[PDB]
Amino acid sequence: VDWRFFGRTEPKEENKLWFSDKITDAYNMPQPTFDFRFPAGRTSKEAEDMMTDMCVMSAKIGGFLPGSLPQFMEPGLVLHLGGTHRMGFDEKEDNCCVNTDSRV
Amino acid sequence: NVIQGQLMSVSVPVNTLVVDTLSPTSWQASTFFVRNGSNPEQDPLRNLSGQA
Amino acid sequence: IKYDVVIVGSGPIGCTYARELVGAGYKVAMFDIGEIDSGLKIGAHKKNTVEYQKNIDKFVNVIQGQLMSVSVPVNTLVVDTLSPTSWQASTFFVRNGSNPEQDPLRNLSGQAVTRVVGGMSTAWTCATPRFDREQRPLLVKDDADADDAEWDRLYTKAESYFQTGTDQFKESIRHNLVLNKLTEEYKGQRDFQQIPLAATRRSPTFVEWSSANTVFDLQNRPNTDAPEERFNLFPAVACERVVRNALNSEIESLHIHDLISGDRFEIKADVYVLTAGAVHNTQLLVNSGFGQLGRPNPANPPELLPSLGSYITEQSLVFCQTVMSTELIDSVKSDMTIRGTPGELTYSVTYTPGASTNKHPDWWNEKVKNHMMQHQEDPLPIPFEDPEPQVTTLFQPSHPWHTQIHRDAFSYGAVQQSIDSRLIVDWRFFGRTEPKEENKLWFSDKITDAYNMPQPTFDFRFPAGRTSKEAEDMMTDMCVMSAKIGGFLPGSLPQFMEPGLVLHLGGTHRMGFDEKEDNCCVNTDSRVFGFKNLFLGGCGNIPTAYGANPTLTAMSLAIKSCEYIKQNFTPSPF
Amino acid sequence: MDIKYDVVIVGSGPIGCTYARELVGAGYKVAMFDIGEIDSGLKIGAHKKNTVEYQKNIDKFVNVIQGQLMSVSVPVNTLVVDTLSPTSWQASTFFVRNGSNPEQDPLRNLSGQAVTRVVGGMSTAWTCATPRFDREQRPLLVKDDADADDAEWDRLYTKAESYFQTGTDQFKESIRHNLVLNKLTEEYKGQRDFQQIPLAATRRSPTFVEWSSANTVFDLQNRPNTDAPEERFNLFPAVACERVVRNALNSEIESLHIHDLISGDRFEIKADVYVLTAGAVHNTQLLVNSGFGQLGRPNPANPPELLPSLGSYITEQSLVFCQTVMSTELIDSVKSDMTIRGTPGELTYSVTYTPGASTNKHPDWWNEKVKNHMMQHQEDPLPIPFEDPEPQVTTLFQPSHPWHTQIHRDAFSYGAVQQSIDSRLIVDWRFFGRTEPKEENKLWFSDKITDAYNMPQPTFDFRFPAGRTSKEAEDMMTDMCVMSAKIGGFLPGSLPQFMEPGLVLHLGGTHRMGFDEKEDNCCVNTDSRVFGFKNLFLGGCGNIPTAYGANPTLTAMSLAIKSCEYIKQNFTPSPF
Ligand SMILES: Cc1cc2c(cc1C)N(S(=O)(=O)O)[C@@H]1C(=O)NC(=O)N=C1N2C[C@H](O)[C@H](O)[C@H](O)COP(=O)(O)OP(=O)(O)OC[C@H]1O[C@@H](n2cnc3c(N)ncnc32)[C@H](O)[C@@H]1O
Ligand SMILES: Cc1cc2c(cc1C)N(S(=O)(=O)O)[C@@H]1C(=O)NC(=O)N=C1N2C[C@H](O)[C@H](O)[C@H](O)COP(=O)(O)OP(=O)(O)OC[C@H]1O[C@@H](n2cnc3c(N)ncnc32)[C@H](O)[C@@H]1O
Ligand SMILES: OC[C@H]1O[C@H](O)[C@H](O)[C@@H](O)[C@@H]1O
Ligand SMILES: O=S([O-])[O-]
Ligand SMILES: O=S([O-])[O-]
Ligand SMILES: O=S([O-])[O-]
Ligand SMILES: O=S([O-])[O-]
Repeated sequence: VDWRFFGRTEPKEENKLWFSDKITDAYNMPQPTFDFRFPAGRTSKEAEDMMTDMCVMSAKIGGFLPGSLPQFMEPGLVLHLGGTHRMGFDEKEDNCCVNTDSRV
Repeated sequence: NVIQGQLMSVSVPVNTLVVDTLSPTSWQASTFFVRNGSNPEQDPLRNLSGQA
Repeated sequence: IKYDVVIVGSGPIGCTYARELVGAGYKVAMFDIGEIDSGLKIGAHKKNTVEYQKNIDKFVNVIQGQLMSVSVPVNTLVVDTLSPTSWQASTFFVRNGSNPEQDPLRNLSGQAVTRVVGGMSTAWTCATPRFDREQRPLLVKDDADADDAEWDRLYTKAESYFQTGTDQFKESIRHNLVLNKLTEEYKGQRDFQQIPLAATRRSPTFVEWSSANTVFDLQNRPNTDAPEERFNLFPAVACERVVRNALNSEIESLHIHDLISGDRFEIKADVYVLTAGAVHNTQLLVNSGFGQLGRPNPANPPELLPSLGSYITEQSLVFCQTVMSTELIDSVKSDMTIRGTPGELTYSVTYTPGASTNKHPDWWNEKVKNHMMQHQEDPLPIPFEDPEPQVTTLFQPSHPWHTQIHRDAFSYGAVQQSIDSRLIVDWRFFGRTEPKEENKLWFSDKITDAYNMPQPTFDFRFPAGRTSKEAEDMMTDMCVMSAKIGGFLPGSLPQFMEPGLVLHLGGTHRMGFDEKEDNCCVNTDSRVFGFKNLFLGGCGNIPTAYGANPTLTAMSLAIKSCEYIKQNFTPSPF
Repeated sequence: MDIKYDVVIVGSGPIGCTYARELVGAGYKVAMFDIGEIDSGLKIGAHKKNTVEYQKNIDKFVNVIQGQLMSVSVPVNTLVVDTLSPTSWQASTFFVRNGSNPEQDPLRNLSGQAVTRVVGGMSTAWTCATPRFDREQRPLLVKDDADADDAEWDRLYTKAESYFQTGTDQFKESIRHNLVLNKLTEEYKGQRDFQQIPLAATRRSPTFVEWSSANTVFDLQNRPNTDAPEERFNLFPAVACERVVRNALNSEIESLHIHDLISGDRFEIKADVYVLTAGAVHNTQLLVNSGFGQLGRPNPANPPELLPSLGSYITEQSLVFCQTVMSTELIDSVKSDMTIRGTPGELTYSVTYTPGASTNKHPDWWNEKVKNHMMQHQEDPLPIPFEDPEPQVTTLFQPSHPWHTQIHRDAFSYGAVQQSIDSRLIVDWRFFGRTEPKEENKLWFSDKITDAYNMPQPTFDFRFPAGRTSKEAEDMMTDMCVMSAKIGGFLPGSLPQFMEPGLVLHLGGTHRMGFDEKEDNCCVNTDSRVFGFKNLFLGGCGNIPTAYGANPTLTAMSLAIKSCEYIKQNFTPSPF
């Protein structure tokens, strides 16, 4: 049995996806670059509590399979990236890009 | 394998692995220069390395 | 030719018999199959060199190089990328010293032995906890107070012999960080303390770890320091058999093989003491007509020591390492006023000495201040030479495992360079195993080992029921407790270790009050049932399910055994 | 500890022990210091593989070797660990950690270079191969007279061989040895010569070899003693030697500064003669910490005043390695003399041969071993006895193949260990290249970073020179692939590869010898005396100034013998 637990990450202004003005990708478009860390308080404390929960819960079923021991996966392997063009009611108050009709 | 073959990494930092068992006749780097489509803008320690 | 006492094995249990009995005026000989290997201090800890205390990671290799596997099943790995010209096997035949008796799925693959003077005490981690009642063999039946008093006396003496202490690591910032956080988190429900360690600190960067040598210096006697004592140690002597009289009431000789000359001799003593380890005591006994040689055959049960080699116990062992939390690292410098950016003109780190509101005492804040000011290139507040953590919460009925939360060298230990060593903490939890008649160490009647002795073979599974339920609860407990200090270090994720890599095998020649009722081989004086003059020492005596490290307990039994000898045999006039 | 001796020797390796052998024997009052400790049993400085347990378990000795090799210069680590838990303390930079050396360029290093600090030095662990160098690999000891040069080398090498107990027939009864030896002789008939590796060892039984070591050279026991009542020698382990004090004239050493590691105390030791035998790295370190050469990153805009060639022109050998699994043809050839009737395990099974038959391809002793193994071990499918000793074959360096070779089995730090393939089938191949000395290849010492003993941190600036050295290194790989194939294919997991630079541990030329300090770009003369100084001598592989592929220790020993002759003729032992 596979066990995959997925944490929630607080949105923080400093966590960014930006694009190079000099380096280009394979289609000749501005190269994506990340400036990302998991925020240090709730997100981090929940992430480790989440690991603990997986270890506790999975043990009710069976022990770990050697070679597939409990681990964090490489950041972003999960492919659930959000908030890069985020929604809210007000561009300024809600620090956002599109409204609730998804209109820019 | 099908999944792996269609996930292209978003941002790959410049590689600094040391390969010091090349034959003396092989062309050998003096620096960790930008190669193989890596992104010299990317801090390896503030990345989403698995993003694809 | 003739001795009062002959001791087989120079580990710490043999050296307990030597200490006691040489001291009491007996003419003693000790034989070890291995050779002198720790410098001028015979049988001392190999880790007590300056070089190894500066390079503790490297000592893992020393350990690996002296642990020889007990039973290796026939190898069935498929190599099908040989060149077509290379000689290529048609079957999985016996090779490279493998044991074809061994079922690879009912083994203790990690079990190994060390054949050097001082035995495994040349390499061990020096943890010497007492067993609580739940884990401890009874010495007195039906009087808990008298049993406690007997054990308290014996342990207190064993602790003197090993120079056990609980203070040698008190000035370690890492130690305190880890111990204090755990105590806070358990909110009274568990007790943490320093691992009791057989060691004496010599300086802030040097610890003299104990060993057999600390117990008994293994110097031949008489000598200038001991002009009236009599002791000879004979290394490179493979002890092969003890000869029984026809009554099975006495041992008449010890048969040995001198490995350097190749010759075989016998040795006469009044008293024979086997302290060759849990595996090799059993081997020597079986090779002597005790128990049963060969694959166990219940239809023809042995008439002598039928419990020999049955009810074997080995601990489950789980291991991980962690990387210290950001919270804990920031806590180290919590009393500091820090201004400016490291490396620049205006940077400063200060604290108020003696302030009652400081979290930490002055010696700590001074260390942290000076590290931070003197090493502005370094991003951590922990001094470079800070000693290792040495923390435990001892076995209790509500958490029936032993714990060590520490850094030290062991054969499966981990070595990496990417993460700063000051952040890394090892976690080892040891489970207790119920003794079960079906769990066996037996010896082949045809296959032999590298010393031409019957080949050891295990038939072992961890018992279902409580042992297994606890082992898995223990794993979870390690995952829960470690998380309070930091996440797992990649590459050292939580796992069970190969069965027997822990090297805590017990019960192979177990102790009890009554041979038949207690399914056992030695009585509480460690005397083999029926035999006037044959004693066994070591962890193989321990008949209980135990999770703590067993050597202190085995030494306590050996001291009691010595008291019986002193009471019952007279030393020869000197 | 007295404070005055006739001679002081830093280092108890085999080279230090050559000086002790010669000079204690000549009646000098000698003291020897080692930073490491007594570690091989009651035979002080002896080979650690000389236990009954290691000869029954040779593969375990690899771990012993690994545990006593401490890396010289470890660059700052830049591996990315991005699967830490979010709560774990996480680096923002690749900062200096775990004793790494921020002076070290990771791409111009000898990353495998390591040192051993134990009494006996590396001779407690080495593989005991002691070939002589031919003229092409060897420095000149006589100019302009090649036959005189050869005669002097033969004298010194013959003496060195006696000291080490070098021999070439301890493996002559091995079936695997002869199988391989003979096959290679045949395949290269009249193109290359194969022989047993000359090994510093004495066989004691069919299953036990007493490997030589420093202890063999000199037993390291304090003197006077019963066997040597008029000799004077004291060994002081756990003593870091830190500096030799130069007079202001730079013509004499005045004292040796030491640090007793057990007490913590520092002392000044006085001798008439000072001999540094601390290894190629540590000799150089001690001399630099004493004002020789130049401390800090090399700066040609102010060459040093004293010994400007110190730590330049360093050489380390290219090393290639693989293992093979013996060919079917070779295995069948072991039993070619046997007549076989029946099936193994049947009552009628019979393996016989005819002693002394003219048609036999092997001697009677070989056939008797094969027959007895086949008959006594009918479950075993190979004709090679279980206790058959290891192969120990070489074809020595020549101009048409300018590398040393070892076609053998033994324990080394990079050694391989698997359980799947029968060990009797396995042969190791190690080919060793010669490296041209070049001024730019350097071993220098930091003026800020310190090592674990508080001495200036060694740093390498090294690449294999780009022409002959490089072209030979790759031709050497090719040669290994070509030659090894005559024996069997490669063992998976031990494919042909270059080893990490300096793992080979044959570093030379760090304090190199020549006739003239300036013309020959060197540090010591042919008596191993430091130019300018009346009473300071260096011994070891750092003296060797040439490009050499063969194992260097026998050659370093021969130089030290010559050094001792000079000392004996110019300094008077104190009266006893
Ligand atoms: C290798 C190792 C072992 C330990 C540890 C770490 C490591 C890395 N750590 S922790 O990490 O596990 O936790 C321990 C620790 O902290 N605490 C502890 O109590 N035990 C530790 N062990 C286990 C103890 O070392 C072990 O319990 C005791 O040493 C056992 O003492 P003793 O009963 O004396 O056995 P021995 O194996 O040490 O010595 C036996 C000697 O007998 C010789 N011998 C064997 N057969 C012989 C024969 N036929 N003839 C003659 N001589 C013949 C052997 O050569 C040996 O010298
Ligand atoms: C580890 C190793 C080494 C070798 C081998 C295999 C293995 C597994 N093999 S093969 O596989 O390559 O082939 C060799 C072989 O077969 N043949 C050979 O010629 N050389 C081998 N080596 C190399 C030789 O061992 C080496 O050339 C000699 O030992 C050099 O002798 P010497 O020059 O005496 O150096 P040392 O390193 O042994 O001893 C130096 C002593 O100095 C001490 N020391 C250092 N600094 C000190 C200081 N500051 N103060 C006081 N003492 C201070 C050290 O403690 C040491 O004891
Ligand atoms: O056995 C007699 C005595 O021998 C010794 O001297 C031991 O040190 C001691 O504890 C013991 O009581
Ligand atoms: O003969 S007595 O030992 O039972
Ligand atoms: O020897 S006793 O157990 O009868
Ligand atoms: O005949 S040998 O292999 O025992
Ligand atoms: O001291 S002189 O002879 O180089």
